[PDB]
Amino acid sequence: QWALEDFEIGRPLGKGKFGNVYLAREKQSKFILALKVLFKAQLEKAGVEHQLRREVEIQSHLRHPNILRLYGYFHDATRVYLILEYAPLGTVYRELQKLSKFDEQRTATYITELANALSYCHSKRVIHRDIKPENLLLGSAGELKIADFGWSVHAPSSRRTTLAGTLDYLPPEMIEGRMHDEKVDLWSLGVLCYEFLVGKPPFEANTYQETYKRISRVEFTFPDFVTEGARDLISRLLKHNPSQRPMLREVLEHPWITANSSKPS
Ligand SMILES: Nc1ncnc2c1ncn2[C@@H]1O[C@H](COP(=O)(O)OP(=O)(O)O)[C@@H](O)[C@H]1O
Ligand SMILES: Nc1ccc(Oc2c(Cl)cccc2Cl)nc1
Ligand SMILES: [Mg+2]
Ligand SMILES: [Mg+2]
Repeated sequence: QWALEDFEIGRPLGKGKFGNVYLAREKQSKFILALKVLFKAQLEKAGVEHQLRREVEIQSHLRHPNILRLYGYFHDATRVYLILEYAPLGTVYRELQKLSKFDEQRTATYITELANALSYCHSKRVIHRDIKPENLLLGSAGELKIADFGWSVHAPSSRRTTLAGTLDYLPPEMIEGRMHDEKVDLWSLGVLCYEFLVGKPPFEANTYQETYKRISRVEFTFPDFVTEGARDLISRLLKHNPSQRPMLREVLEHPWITANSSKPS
């Protein structure tokens, strides 16, 4: 069906490990979208073909206002192309770099939108496993959309692929290579809530080896300006034992969230 000839390519939107993402326009309809380009030789070398297939299959069948759409894919003997919904306001990562920290109202609102999206995912027993600011995109009204389903799966699970980059958002059961489930995304939700209010993630460190130590021991502390409501929520999410982490309805109904979020559930 689709081929490269059907599109006019424009400015680079971002880079990922394999991904190289461009603004693009389809010729007949003038429809604006994003084209995520992957090199076959790099996919083969890294052995991550199965991850790419999962990304396409999982993300294409989901339909939620806070989840980025994937429309289709094609390929041409050097490259694979994913056709994505274009997010015009960029990444949460970029916004955090601009502002250093978010206020309580911005944070609670982002957390509500995240929890909504994740509730829809978990209702299909889909877990994302790579929630972090570079994978959260902003639509035209400034609303948050989860993206980058390359690491997503169905639960329960072990891990089959090597851990590539940052440990900063992963829970203990994941970094210790044990069995995991839905609750991994709740831990990441706690890391995010902290990073939004403080400007850095709670277990950050100079080396892999010590970051590992701080995560498995759950060693984090709060600066003075973090209020009591935020501390209560974050402390509940960042529990070593997964089963003690709250349900998503409990997050969406937490008093600090309901007091500060400017969106409903
Ligand atoms: N649909 C999109 N709209 C706008 N920018 C995007 C879009 N998709 C990706 N980007 C930009 O490109 C980056 C990498 O895309 P991503 O799908 O996360 O690739 P990877 O799997 O390599 O991490 C994102 O962090 C973002 O900066
Ligand atoms: N269903 C599906 C979705 C994506 C996909 O990517 C490719 C392609 Cl086109 C070629 C080689 C390897 C991979 Cl992983 N192949 C099938
Ligand atoms: Mg990414
Ligand atoms: Mg990826």
